[PDB]
Amino acid sequence: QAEVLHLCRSLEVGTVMTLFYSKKSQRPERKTFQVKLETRQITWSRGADKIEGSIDIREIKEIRPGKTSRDFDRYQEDPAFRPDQSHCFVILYGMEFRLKTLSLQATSEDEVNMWIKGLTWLMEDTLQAATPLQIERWLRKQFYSVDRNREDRISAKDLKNMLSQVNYRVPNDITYGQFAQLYRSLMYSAQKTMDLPFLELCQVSLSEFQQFLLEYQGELWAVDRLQVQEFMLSFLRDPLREIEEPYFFLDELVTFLFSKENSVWNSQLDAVCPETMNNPLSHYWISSSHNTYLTGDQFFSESSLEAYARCLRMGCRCIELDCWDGPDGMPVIYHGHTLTTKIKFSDVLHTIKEHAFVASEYPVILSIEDHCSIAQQRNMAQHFRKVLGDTLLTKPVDIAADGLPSPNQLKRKILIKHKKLAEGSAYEEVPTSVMYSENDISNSIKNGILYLEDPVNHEWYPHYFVLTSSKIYYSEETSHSSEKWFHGKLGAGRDGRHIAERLLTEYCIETGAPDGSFLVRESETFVGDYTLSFWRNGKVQHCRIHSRQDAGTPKFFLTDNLVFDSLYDLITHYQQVPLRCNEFEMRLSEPVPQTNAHESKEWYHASLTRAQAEHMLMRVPRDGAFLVRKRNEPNSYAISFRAEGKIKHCRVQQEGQTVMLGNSEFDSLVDLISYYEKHPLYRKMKLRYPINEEALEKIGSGSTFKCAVKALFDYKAQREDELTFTKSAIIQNVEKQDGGWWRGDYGGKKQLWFPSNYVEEMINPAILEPEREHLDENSPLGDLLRGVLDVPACQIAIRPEGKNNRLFVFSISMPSVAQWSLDVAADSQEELQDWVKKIREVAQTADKKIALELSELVVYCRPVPFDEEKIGTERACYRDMSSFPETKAEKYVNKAKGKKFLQYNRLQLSRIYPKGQRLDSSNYDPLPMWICGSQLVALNFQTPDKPMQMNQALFMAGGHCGYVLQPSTMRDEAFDPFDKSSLRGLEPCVICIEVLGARHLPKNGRGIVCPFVEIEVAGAEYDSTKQKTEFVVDNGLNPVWPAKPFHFQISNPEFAFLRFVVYEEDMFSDQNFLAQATFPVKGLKTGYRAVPLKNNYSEDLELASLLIKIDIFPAK
Repeated sequence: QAEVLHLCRSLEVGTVMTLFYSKKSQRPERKTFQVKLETRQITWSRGADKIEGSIDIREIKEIRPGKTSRDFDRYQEDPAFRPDQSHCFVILYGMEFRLKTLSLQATSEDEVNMWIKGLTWLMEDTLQAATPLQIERWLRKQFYSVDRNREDRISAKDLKNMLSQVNYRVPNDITYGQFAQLYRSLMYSAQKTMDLPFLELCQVSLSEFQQFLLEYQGELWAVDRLQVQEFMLSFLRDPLREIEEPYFFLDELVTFLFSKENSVWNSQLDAVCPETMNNPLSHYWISSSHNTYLTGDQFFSESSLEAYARCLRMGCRCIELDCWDGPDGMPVIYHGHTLTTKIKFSDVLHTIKEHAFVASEYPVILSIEDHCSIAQQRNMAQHFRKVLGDTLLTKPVDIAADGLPSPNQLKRKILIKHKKLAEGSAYEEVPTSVMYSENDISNSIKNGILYLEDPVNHEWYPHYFVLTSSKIYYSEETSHSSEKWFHGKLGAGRDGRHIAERLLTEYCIETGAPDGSFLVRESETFVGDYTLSFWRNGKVQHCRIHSRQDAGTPKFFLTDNLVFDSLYDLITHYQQVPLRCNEFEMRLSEPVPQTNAHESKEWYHASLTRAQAEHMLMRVPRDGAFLVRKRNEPNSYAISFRAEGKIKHCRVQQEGQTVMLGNSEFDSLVDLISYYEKHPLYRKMKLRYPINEEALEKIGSGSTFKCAVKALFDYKAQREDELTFTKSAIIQNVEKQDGGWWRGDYGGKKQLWFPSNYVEEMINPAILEPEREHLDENSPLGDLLRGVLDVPACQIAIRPEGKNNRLFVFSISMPSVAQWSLDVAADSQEELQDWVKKIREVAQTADKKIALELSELVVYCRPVPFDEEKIGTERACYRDMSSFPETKAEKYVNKAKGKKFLQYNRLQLSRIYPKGQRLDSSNYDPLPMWICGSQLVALNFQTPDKPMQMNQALFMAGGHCGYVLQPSTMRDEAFDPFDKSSLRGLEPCVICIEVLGARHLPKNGRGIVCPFVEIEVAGAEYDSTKQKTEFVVDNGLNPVWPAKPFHFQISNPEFAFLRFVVYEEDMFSDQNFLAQATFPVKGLKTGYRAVPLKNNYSEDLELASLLIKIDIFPAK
């Protein structure tokens, strides 16, 4: 303790260290770093006084000594930026799979050691701070993000804009102390509705609270008043009011109801139970990762050492290595036949050794998919033995055993899963006869990234292409005049003067602007000069700013006043010292902002009906085409856009200085549209193509290969190199150039020139969207599939001169569809020749040695071909294992075969992994595999979908040690996941839940969420069901919900999960994930329980929680 109070102050003051930037463009610079300790943040900026970056300490995952980060590795050949590893350390922090990294370099060794021990103590202390102190640091954090820290107070409009940033909409000056009391009074006021039968500020005593924990919460220990007293003081952590008998204010009780100290999840179950770790390994569910090296999708994402660290530190116990021959005798790890980056086998092994047992004592299994040559396999084996040492399992635990060893017997051991040689042989036995080629990226002629021209904006975008022996699958696309005070020309006469006075008047009255607030415009009367307007005593004042180009140098001046070299210098001067105009003395104060910059934008039409907008946008064959139209009522607009081949509209309202869309508020139409070019507005669609007349006239015209054009007029050749033709003639093989002249073939003459405005280009059908209602759902691209080409019906030609700034282009055409063609670009000449050659070959078709040194390391986890007939017999070997891609496993976890699979899994390991078509790294449902006793159910840990949320829920029992004992009831001969009658007299469970409110729900975009909660039980099919509440309007900070009691009945509570998902109902009646919590049903507490909420990666959201009334029968 005393050491910690001395250590915090040290880092409070801070240090200077150079910072290696994750962005590729940026190069290392120095800043200065400190810990606020009242917000528990790390801050840094330029010099000793500013703020330029921040890190929440509650988000820190790992503080890592050394220079091991990709930020450091970017400059590791640059002699200027090759530091010494002792001088460095890395903070890995965040709430997604890919952590953020602060990669810092301090000179002394002991600055690093102090920071590591400092941040480490704070890291733990912040994570376990009791809820009032966490709420305290949150309020501090919101306050220090506005005009506070300078005048110590904040505006009532700066307070409005802050509450909307934390999901609260006020229907219509203060310091931090009044700010906190405001928040406290607001949360209690908003949710005083809740049924809460056990219930201004009133006081509840030590007696009252103890009575609560016993009659309503089932906390039997609370018959001891002293424990209840130590509980309340453990909540408040107020040193004051501790000598006196503890109490809760009435709003303090409601905050306790929402807090993690009141979680429905019994934290006693976060501990490992060693008593349950004595069955054979086959009896356990084992946390398992698929292609662990990958950070994103299966085709182009980066392989990272950090993913092994992250997965291991999430409690995963089975990880995967795809090993290929590497450049220097040492294997690289990457996903074969794809563009995922390569990492080295030695760096992977040191990462595994480093992090294997940080999160758990229990054994790690390395599943190795091996394509290496024998020699490099041999270096693998030598490296395993040398680096892992006695960590490596290298001989059986028990040579007389008839079952796998227990997790306890394998603690701190790492096991190797690899093909094992037949004893005395040099090939592995391969009794696997599946020439059903899977049709994935593993079994294809060529895979790669190629570029397709957008027909609306004519940019090139990347797409995943896969050529099989019959088809090509291509995917969806992958991965002074600027001055606020210068309003330019507002009109030609009195209208311009009236426009300035309206802008200035409205801005001043609406915002309570100060005197001196001003704008500048081009003079309506004195050509070349400007007029200045500023507010003084509720009246507008106008002043001429003269402009003279005598002596060839710009001279600007107000009448009878000083001379300046630019408009900007004049305005900047008079913002500091007063001007004298209309005989007043005034200083120039606030620039009035322009509210009408949308008027000159491509996407804006002052006069457009809804039908006209639909007609324009239906001509754009891509989603995300859009415009804004003014409407017939004042202060009213609409956005019109294309999504899924349909047209949508939504109203935009101007209210003074802001604009409103749904409940999302913006400064202006321009800032609105600018926001939805960067963030999605409908589903995943951003606004991409602004439609006006010019954009419509330019759609599709990228055609280059045997293009026909229709003659609009008769043309008689005025020269010998010129084409003669009649109106409506079809001119073929047209070479298109700018300058108004094209080349083409007509009436016997070849490649003769004609005026390009005398013809229209024939539509290229390839520019239209492919009909996706009958696309193969299981092509090698999975759900990323956009279009299929039937290769023998195509032909391909290189265009040597390239196209449109792409140098390497070929053209896919179909002889039997005139005018159809795709220009397809590659990144290199070699990549171009390889595609053309392999595609043409496909068109003209109408039709494993293993190194002993490595085989020796496979003790258990020995892959064999799956032998269904060996199950239940003396032939079955507990050391052998088999593997099932998702679709094969689906054939053994159904009503017919599931019991057989359960019998296999009691003795032997089975591994499940996703189907290769899931190129998007999505995940299959793990529960059907688990409920038949499969142990190694490999999911993509990088993907934040429901299967990974179930995985982390399941392994939450045991604190993510990664091994959960399967319940004995389902290692019974009788158990049948598709027949609840085999459960015999296993007692069921009835859960009744009322969702009372929520606090601190996260935002999804700029608006205010309208949240509902879906409550789900997941388990056997006979137990799985969903229910949901209504949604409430415009409140994510403290909503409450109508009375709507839910009932669930669970015949098998030993395999059942309770799941809460908070969704928003958005402005389009779409449902969007906001937060979730999933729990095994066995560890549920009853009464009025908080549901602490997590994000889609299962990482704890700050303060976000539900309050529920949950009652479970039969009573404990």
